[PDB]
Amino acid sequence: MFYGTVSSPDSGVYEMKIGSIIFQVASGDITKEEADVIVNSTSNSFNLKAGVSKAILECAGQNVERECSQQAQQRKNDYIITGGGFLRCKNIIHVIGGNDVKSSVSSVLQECEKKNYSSICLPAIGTGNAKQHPDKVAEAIIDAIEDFVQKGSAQSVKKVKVVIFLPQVLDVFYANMKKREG
Ligand SMILES: Cc1sc2ncnc(N(C)C)c2c1C
Ligand SMILES: [Cl-]
Ligand SMILES: [Cl-]
Repeated sequence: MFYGTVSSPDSGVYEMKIGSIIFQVASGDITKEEADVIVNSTSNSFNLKAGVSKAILECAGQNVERECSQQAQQRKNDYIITGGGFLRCKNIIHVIGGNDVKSSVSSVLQECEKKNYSSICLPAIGTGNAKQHPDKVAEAIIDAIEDFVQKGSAQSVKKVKVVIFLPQVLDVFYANMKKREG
């Protein structure tokens, strides 16, 4: 009902339509990306600095680290929205890597509609310190996007890109896209 065809528009980039949204995957350094929102995969204290979270907090800077700890002490948060710091984005959304990945992605999509944002870039959420299985993570990320499109919620969001640190995890995402294609 929603899926287009898997192709490669650029070297190392694989894409398919899901309703109105262009879904893309690539391996690389997520801190080099430009998007309205970049997603960080962190701990329930919002102060993990290991793997992708290390790279994101180091590049974003100390003011973003300060924003995270200030919000963490104010209430119990499922996720936190900060400025982008010295990353090339308007906001960072910091999600908990051990949480249900479909729920986390659904929340990111809804927050991006609230701000009239068009582009999102995320890592393979939960595959680092949380040690969630790569094919379960791939299935959950793509399922969240399908549900968002099925409900007619996609209006401003046009592009969702997963930039993945390990090439072996990229290969798992590509196989999941091929399973779904029209
Ligand atoms: C050995 C690993 S796994 C991993 N996952 C995410 N980010 C990383 N960076 C860039 C620090 C790493 C490194 C260097
Ligand atoms: Cl993680
Ligand atoms: Cl990753």
